[PDB]
Amino acid sequence: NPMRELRIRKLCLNICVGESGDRLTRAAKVLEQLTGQTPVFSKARYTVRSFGIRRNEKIAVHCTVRGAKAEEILEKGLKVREYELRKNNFSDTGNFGFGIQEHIDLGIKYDPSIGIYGLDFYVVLGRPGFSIADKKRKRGVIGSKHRIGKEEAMRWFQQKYDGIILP
RNA sequence: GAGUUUGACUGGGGCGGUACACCUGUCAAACCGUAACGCAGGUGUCCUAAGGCGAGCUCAGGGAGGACAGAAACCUCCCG
Ligand SMILES: [Mg+2]
Ligand SMILES: [Mg+2]
Ligand SMILES: [Mg+2]
Repeated sequence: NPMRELRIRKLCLNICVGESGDRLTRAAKVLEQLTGQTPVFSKARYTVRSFGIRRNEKIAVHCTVRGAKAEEILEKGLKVREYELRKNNFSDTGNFGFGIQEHIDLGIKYDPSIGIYGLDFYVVLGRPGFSIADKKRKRGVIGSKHRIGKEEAMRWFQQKYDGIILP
């Protein structure tokens, strides 16, 4: 039945910078040029002396795309990765992700003002009906025979993009 | 030189301690109450919100994941 078709719920991009300041506000404009929307700064939960991060200090930026624009950014991300992901990239909960080492390959032209940054592409899959565990009125679990496994996630990647999955 | 004062509790007194005004657990023996210089601790503060109300949200931790990134940075899902 068509009520089991795997789809892209959201594409969550993450640029975790080591420190704040001008170095962080440059990465915010990178996600704005790619996702076309204002990013969200993530403050540090705790303080780490070795990492050089203080509590409640913005160190990262993240976005999330839902509609056809999420498939656009994923296609540009999978093109840089040559449409091949390792078998361990797929989580047992049905999701997967990969890392991009430089945003210049995604379609953003390099400029001397802002530096080069690496993103963190993570795709959250789902079936039509996965919203029952997120709504407030009459919330319910998804179900055993309806949640996506690791096998269906890898098979979906080998069919929509015909990607290669290395052992 | 004159007058007066130089606390109390206290296994004598002094020294020490404050059991001297208060709070929690226990002692305490299933109502309450109940002693010892019994036991283990706290108090002379702090807060324009850490008061009041409404709304949304869910925590600790763990599993699986995801460029740098690692036993600990951030993103995601699941259990909780
Ligand atoms: Mg006399
Ligand atoms: Mg006496
Ligand atoms: Mg009693």
